Amino acid sequence: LQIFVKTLTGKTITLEVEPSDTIENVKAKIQDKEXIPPDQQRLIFAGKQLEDGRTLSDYNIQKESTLHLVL
Ligand SMILES: [Cl-]
Ligand SMILES: [Cl-]
Repeated sequence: LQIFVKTLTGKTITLEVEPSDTIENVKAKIQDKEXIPPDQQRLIFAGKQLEDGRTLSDYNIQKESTLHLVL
């Protein structure tokens, strides 16, 4: 699955994931790309706050979905 993550400046991160990856796994991928610590990352998809222990499939996140990093 390819997904996009937008940083707080609008920078686009492109990630390769599996549909059952957890949000904790996605945060580690964001950390490797950008230096952002997982405990400062808050991710939103379609106005839903994503929880670390849940999976992308739990949120119906699909090919080319865009997640946002937020305060
Ligand atoms: Cl997985
Ligand atoms: Cl895993």
